[PDB]
Amino acid sequence: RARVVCYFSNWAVYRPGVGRYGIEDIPVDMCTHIIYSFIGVTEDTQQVLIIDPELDVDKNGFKNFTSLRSKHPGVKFTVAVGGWAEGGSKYSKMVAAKSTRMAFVRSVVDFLNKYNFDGLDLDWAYPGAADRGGSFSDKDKFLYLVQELRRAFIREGKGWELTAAVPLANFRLMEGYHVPELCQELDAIHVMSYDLRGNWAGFADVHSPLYKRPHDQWAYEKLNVNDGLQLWEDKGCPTNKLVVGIPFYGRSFTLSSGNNNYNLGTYINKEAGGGDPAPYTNATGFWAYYEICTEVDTADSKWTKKWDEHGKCPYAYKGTQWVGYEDPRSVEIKMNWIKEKGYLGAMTWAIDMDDFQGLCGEKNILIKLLHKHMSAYTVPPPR
Ligand SMILES: CC(=O)N[C@@H]1[C@@H](O)[C@H](O[C@@H]2O[C@H](CO)[C@@H](O)[C@H](O)[C@H]2NC(C)=O)[C@@H](CO)O[C@H]1O
Ligand SMILES: *[C@@H]1O[C@H](CO)[C@@H](O)[C@H](O)[C@H]1NC(C)=O
Ligand SMILES: *[C@@H]1O[C@H](CO)[C@@H](O)[C@H](O)[C@H]1NC(C)=O
Repeated sequence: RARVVCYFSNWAVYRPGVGRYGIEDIPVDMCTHIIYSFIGVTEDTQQVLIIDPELDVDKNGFKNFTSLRSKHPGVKFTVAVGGWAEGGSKYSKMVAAKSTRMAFVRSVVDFLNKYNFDGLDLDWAYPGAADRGGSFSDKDKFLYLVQELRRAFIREGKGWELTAAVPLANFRLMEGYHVPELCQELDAIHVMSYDLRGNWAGFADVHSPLYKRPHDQWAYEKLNVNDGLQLWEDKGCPTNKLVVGIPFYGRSFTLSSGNNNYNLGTYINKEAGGGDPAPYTNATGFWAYYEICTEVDTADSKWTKKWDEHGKCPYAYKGTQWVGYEDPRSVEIKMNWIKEKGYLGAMTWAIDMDDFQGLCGEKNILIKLLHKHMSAYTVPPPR
């Protein structure tokens, strides 16, 4: 009854060489819930925005994805609306009035019917966030959107699920999330327990520490997976609605000039924007798990690998490059911790960044860990 929630990135198909990851690459049997990311919302009409129509519609992306249920009928296939790149202003605008929300709700219902999805994952980052085009009113109005979507899903009579991806920082919760009301309307809360540290913070650190470290101060004090999930509980979310996010990627940094200190919290060249891009994801500031393991785990690697004893995460560095991530050791620790706490399951961002090619050894090694622990686990009643 535990969940293994797999976010699937529709843009991963454009990665060159062995990075190429399409619908056919999804290890469907390792997941209980798979989420096609992303669709968006239009600025002008508050309707569903199809972001890559040539892929999603013309090449039958949406339907290829949902058709996987023929061979795997136990698995739920949903779609996610939003994501970071979509921005927050169009969503704040969409929820501002009852009329615009109902327009979106209708559009959503038509879309889900048309492409045979099992429901919707909400990925607005974030209601109430001034840095994301949000405002104070978003908190009530996001709740209204959620209530209105749930009611529409009920009226359709197909048992569609409604879920949401959420942050764990307290200030974000206060600004955007009516926790008890949201958790009762949603089938699951996909907690984004990653990107907790990164170039934007001005220092090198792992981005999904499980527990507090000594250098964690002020806003960062409780910004860890354990305390963050505890925060969701304290604000009124039942343990059996909480799904814990696991990143299949690392956050990278370029260290400051002449800096020979590689410890957690060391100063960085923030203007660099992060570590140098890797060959497949091609982005400053992060590496896919498979880009990390092919560099760090080879026999003749010049990388130095270390372990965060409190956060329970690996980090590795070479020259000016520093990357914090998750490996099988750290993932295993989180799986056991999930079961100990009694949470609903594990989520990954994102399945397309696992070592699906087995470049480093075993294919799909990280998702195999999630599946192994969750499939043998019974979620206890709410605490
Ligand atoms: C709701 C939310 O904040 N979703 C986050 C993701 O958007 C984000 O992944 C990022 O998605 C972008 C598209 O919206 C991509 O442009 C970007 O490359 C991608 N970044 C990574 C590292 O995959 C992830 C991770 O930052 O957090 C999600 O929960
Ligand atoms: C969908 O499946 C068809 C038939 O195998 C394939 O030709 C097409 O490329 C697939 N589309 C996507 C987006 O994966
Ligand atoms: C890779 O990303 C960089 C950003 O630094 C961009 O300039 C370049 O066009 C990208 N290359 C490919 C082949 O995607």
